[PDB]
Amino acid sequence: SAWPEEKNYHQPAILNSSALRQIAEGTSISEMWQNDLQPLLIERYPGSPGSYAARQHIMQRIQRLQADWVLEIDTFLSQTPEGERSFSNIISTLNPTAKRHLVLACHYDSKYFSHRVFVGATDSAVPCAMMLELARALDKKLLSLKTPDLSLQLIFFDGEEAFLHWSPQDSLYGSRHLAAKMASTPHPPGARGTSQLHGMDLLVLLDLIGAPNPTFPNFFPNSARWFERLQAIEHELHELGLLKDHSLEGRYFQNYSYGGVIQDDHIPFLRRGVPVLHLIPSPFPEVWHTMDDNEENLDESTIDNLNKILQVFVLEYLHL
Repeated sequence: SAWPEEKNYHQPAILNSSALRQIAEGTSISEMWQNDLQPLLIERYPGSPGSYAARQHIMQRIQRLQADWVLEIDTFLSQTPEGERSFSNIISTLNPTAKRHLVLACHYDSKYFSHRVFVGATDSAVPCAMMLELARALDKKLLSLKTPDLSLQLIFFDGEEAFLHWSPQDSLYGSRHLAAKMASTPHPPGARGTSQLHGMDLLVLLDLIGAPNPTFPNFFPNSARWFERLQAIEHELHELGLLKDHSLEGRYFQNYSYGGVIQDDHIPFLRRGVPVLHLIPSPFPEVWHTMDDNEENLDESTIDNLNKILQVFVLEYLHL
């Protein structure tokens, strides 16, 4: 039937001032930092001990929550410039059999560099922490989903980074795999025509977050009305005095276009028709692909602000 089009007419349920205050109070940037971010600041390129530890960390942090998250590990083999490697996407789903999910994603691998070590704080340890912080902060509300046909999913992609220099064949290992897999998988089971890709309302991909004064442009016409929601949320939170070290002149969400094409985990989803809201700034952080992409260079207030915005957005999307 026509359920794959419901995404196109889906509206937010907009939060009042007293609700926005409650969400602002319910996230803890220091707990994220201590409990979510710090354990991820390790070398975690595919097959390294760090990759296994990051993966166990993300799963433990998720399982400890009340909401009925279902984890799945999507593990596969691929040739690389270094020889064959194993890769493990982490998918964490509420209500797997619901036709529709809002999808938040990042990558949890770190790009390999020869020796100081590269731990890619903004790239993408912070995105990971933010997702885990969202799950934690919204737990009580997300628990209410264990009872339209729409829920939430988190994807932590492996193998986003090139091993050598970026090419079509050396990058996006995990996202190219999972997109192809979802494209061939009936959803709901027993349905004709419709895939798991049909079920993805919107893919919200966080990447390179945590540098000061980020500017996210409005990359895609087909997510522009959700981008406008992010601008609105930032604007109301500011006016309500719920953001820190934030100016309307220095706002994160700015309605301008972007000139090129960014390659990232959304690419295999976008080319098959999935709507993408790509929360990657332009320019990239100053420390991009640098040993200085580290904890010290992160802006805690900025990240805390983005947490508030993203959490409101997600509640508003899911009607919670």
